[PDB]
Amino acid sequence: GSHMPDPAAHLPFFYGSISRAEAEEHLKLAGMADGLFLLRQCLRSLGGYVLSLVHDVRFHHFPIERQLNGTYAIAGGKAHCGPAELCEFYSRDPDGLPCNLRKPCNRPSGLEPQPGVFDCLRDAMVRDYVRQTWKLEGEALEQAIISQAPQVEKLIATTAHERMPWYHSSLTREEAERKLYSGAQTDGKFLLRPRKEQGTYALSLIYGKTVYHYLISQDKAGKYCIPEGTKFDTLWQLVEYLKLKADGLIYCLKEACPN
Repeated sequence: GSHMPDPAAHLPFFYGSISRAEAEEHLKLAGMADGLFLLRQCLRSLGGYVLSLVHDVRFHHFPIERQLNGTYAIAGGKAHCGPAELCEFYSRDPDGLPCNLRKPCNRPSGLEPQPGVFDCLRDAMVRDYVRQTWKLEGEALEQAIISQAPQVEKLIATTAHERMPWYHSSLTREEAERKLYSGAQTDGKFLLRPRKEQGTYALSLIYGKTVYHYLISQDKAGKYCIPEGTKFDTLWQLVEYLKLKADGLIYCLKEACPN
């Protein structure tokens, strides 16, 4: 049962992983008066959101970044402990927005938030961790997922990568290649390693018995990413995501080449 529910589900005006378009429409079929607004999952930043509000009949979209310490914020805005709090705050204070929030655009009756890719990642990595940590399976597994998600999350989005099997504390491009070539040389075999530059690492995987290297950089915010641009709290999250989508890679990550 991949794909997990977002922490902002209970909110009536939360649409989940939709597009600006669908969101711009929902607001179009809701009046279009100053203040109307809704909340959706951010299509780029895992754990992120986007505040879509209308003012002067014009549409406004403010991305909400999920900071490493768990708070949420519009770029240059104040931090909040959650999206509800963020919406409650702006409802009573524009603090820079075109106007305060007045009247939400509750998702039409019968409709509910839709699962983006990030929702698959969360279930997938929580699912993997448990099944691999306690060998749970079947219904037993499905429960520990709901019960451990909160912990697994705190764990997977926090654990030092120095402890992950696929992380090799010290290896040069050449050192790396030799290790990947010396094995089952199967598509997807991969490992991670540090780069000279500060906050830069290198993903090295094999495909077609040939080795490829990808640069992973850490931005001011403290999140990692490869050229394609999807950003993450941790390498673990990033690795587990690259196992789902080749986002720029020649091939998706599969088996880890042992520490």
